[PDB]
Amino acid sequence: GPGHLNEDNARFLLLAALIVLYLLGGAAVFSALELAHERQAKQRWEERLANFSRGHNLSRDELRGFLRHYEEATRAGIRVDNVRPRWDFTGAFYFVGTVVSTIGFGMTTPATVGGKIFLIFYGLVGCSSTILFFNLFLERLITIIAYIMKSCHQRQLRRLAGWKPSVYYVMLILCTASILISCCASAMYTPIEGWSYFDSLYFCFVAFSTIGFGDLVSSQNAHYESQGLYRFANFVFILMGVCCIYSLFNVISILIKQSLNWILRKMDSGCCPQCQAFAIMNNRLAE
Amino acid sequence: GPGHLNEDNARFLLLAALIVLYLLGGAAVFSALELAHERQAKQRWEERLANFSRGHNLSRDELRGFLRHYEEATRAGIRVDNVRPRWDFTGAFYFVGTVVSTIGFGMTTPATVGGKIFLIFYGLVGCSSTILFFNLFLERLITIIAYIMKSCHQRQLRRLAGWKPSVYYVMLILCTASILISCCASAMYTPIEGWSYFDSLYFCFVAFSTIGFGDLVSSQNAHYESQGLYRFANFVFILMGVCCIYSLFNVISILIKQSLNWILRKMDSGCCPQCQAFAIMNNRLAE
Ligand SMILES: CCCCC/C=C/C/C=C/C/C=C/C/C=C/CCCC(=O)O
Ligand SMILES: CCCCC/C=C/C/C=C/C/C=C/C/C=C/CCCC(=O)O
Ligand SMILES: CCCCC/C=C/C/C=C/CCCCCCCC(=O)O
Ligand SMILES: CCCCC/C=C/C/C=C/CCCCCCCC(=O)O
Ligand SMILES: [K+]
Ligand SMILES: [K+]
Ligand SMILES: [K+]
Ligand SMILES: [K+]
Repeated sequence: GPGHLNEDNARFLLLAALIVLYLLGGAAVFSALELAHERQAKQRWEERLANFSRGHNLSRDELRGFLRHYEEATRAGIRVDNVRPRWDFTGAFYFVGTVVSTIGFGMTTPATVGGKIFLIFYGLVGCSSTILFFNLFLERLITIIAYIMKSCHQRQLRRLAGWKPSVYYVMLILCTASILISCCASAMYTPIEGWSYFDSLYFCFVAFSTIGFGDLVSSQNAHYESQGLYRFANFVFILMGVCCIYSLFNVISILIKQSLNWILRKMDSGCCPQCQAFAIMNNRLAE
Repeated sequence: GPGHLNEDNARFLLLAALIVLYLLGGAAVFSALELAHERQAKQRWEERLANFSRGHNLSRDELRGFLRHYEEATRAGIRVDNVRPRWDFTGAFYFVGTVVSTIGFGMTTPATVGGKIFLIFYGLVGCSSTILFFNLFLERLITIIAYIMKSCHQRQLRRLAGWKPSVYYVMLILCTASILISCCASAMYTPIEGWSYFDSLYFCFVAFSTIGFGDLVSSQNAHYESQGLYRFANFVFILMGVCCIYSLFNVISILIKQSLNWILRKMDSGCCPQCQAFAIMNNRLAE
C-alpha cells in the first residue's frame, strides 16, 4: 500500500527509521565492545587513588578538592606534561580553525562571556563560509576529474559537461584520496607526536570527519623540531583531509539517497504481500 | 583585469582568501579577548598546586604521577563528581548520536582497537546518512513553508512550486526557529543541569552547530528527576536544534555565494582602476 503519501515524505520517514535502527545497533555494539575496558579502567583508577591516599596519609576530602582544582586547571588549559600556550596568536589560530570547520577538538575553549558571544557570532558566519567553501571545492574537484577524463579519452583515441564522471567514479576517487591523505598524515604524526600508527589513523579520521573528539589533538606539545614548518604541514593536511572526507560524505549521501529510492520503490511494488538539491530548489527562485 | 580565468575559479580563490583573512582576524580577536583570563587561571592553578604541596608534604614527582593517573582516569570517563556510566546502552546511544551528527562532544570516546575500527566504519556510514537526512529535512521544511504561504495567500485573497519562498524568507524563518529552540532548550537546561542561562545558550549553540567542544555536555550527571523523560527531551531538542542550525548554515552559505558573485562582478567591472548544486551536477548524470 502506497499510503496515499508522496514519495518524498515516505523517503524521509524511512530514512528516520533506518537512522534510529542504526543508532540502536551501534549503541549495542559499542557497549558490548568496550564496557569491560571501561570497568577495568575505572577499577584501576580506584586502586591507584586508594594506594595514593594510603601512602601519603590524606583522606578523600582533600584529594577531592585537589582533583576539582585540577579539573578547573585543565578546563583552563593545563596538562601534566608540557603544552603550548592555549590563547596565544598561534593557539587562537588553531582554535578558530577548529571552530570554523566545526571540528571543535575542545582543548581550547572560551571562558569569558564576551569570548562566548564572539564565539557564537564568529562561528555562525565562519561555519557558513566554510560549508560554502567545501561545496565549492567539491564542485571544482568534480570539474577537474571531468576535464582529466576528457583529456585521457582524447589521448587514448588519438593513440566540460559532456562526458562527466559518474557518482561511483567520484566516490572511488574521493575514497582513495582520503586514504592517501590519512596515510601521509599518520606517517608524519607517528614519529612526531609519539602516537602509534593506528592511533594516528584514528585521529586522522576523527579530525577529517569533523567529529573532533578531542582525545587526540595534534601539534599541542610545547616545543617541536622545525615548529613552524610542522604547524604549517599539520594545518595543510587537516584542511585537505577535512575537505576530502566531507566531499566523500556528500557523495555517499547521494548514493544512500539512490538506494533509499530503490528500496522504497521495491517495497511499494512487490514487498507488500511478502510480509510473511536546495540550490536549484531554494536558490533558484532568488535569482 | 579578468585574468583570463573563469568565474568559478575566481570565486574559489576569493572565498579562500576571505576565509584566511577571517581566520586571522578571529584569532587576533580571541587572543586579545581571553589571553588574560588564560594567564590568570594558570596562575591560580599554580598557586593551588603549591599550597596543596606545602600543606600535605609532597614533592612534585608524586603529584605529577597522581595527576597523570587522574588524566588517564578522566580519559576513561571518570569525574570528581558523580557521572553516569560511560558505556552502558544509554551512554553508548549518546555516544553514537554524537558521532552520527558529527558533534563529537568527547566525553565518551573509544579506547579499544576494535572500538576505533568500528568507529571509523560506523561513523562513515552514519555521517553520510545523517547529512542526507539533514538535506532531506531542509527540502521538506522548504516545501512546508511554500504550502503554508500558498494557503495563507489564498485565504487572504478569499477574505507547490508556483509561489515558492525566497532565500531571505527561509533564512529568517530558520533564524527565528533556531532562536526559539535554543531558548526552550536553555529554559530546560538551566534548572536541571545547574548552568547559567547564558551558559545554556552557549552550549545550545555549540551542540546545534555540530562543533561540540565538550566543555558543557547535557544529561551527564549520574541521576536525574524523571530521568528517562529528561533524556528523551534532551535528545529531541538536540536533534531539532542541529537540523535547524544546519539548514541555517546552508541558507547563509547560499547567501554568501550570492554576495561573493556580486563582489566579484563589481571588482571585475569598476574596481580595477580604483586601487588608489552537486545534485543537478554529479547526481544528474548517474540517473
Ligand atoms: C580515514 C579513513 C580511511 C581509513 C583507512 C584504514 C582503516 C582500516 C583500519 C586499518 C586496520 C588497523 C590495523 C590495526 C591492527 C589491529 C588488528 C586487527 C583488528 C581487526 O581488524 O579486527
Ligand atoms: C543559538 C543561536 C541563537 C543565539 C541567540 C542569543 C545570542 C545573543 C547573545 C545573548 C546575550 C547574552 C547576555 C549575557 C549578558 C552579558 C552582558 C552583555 C555582553 C555584551 O553584549 O557585550
Ligand atoms: C586554503 C585556505 C583555507 C580555506 C579554508 C579553511 C577552512 C578549513 C580550515 C580548518 C583547519 C582545522 C585545523 C587547523 C589547525 C592549524 C593550526 C596550527 O597548528 O597552526
Ligand atoms: C527522527 C529520528 C532521528 C533521525 C536523525 C538522527 C540524527 C541526529 C541525532 C543526533 C542526536 C545528538 C545527541 C543525542 C543524545 C541523546 C542521548 C540521551 O541523552 O539519551
Ligand atoms: K565536532
Ligand atoms: K570535542
Ligand atoms: K567536537
Ligand atoms: K561537525
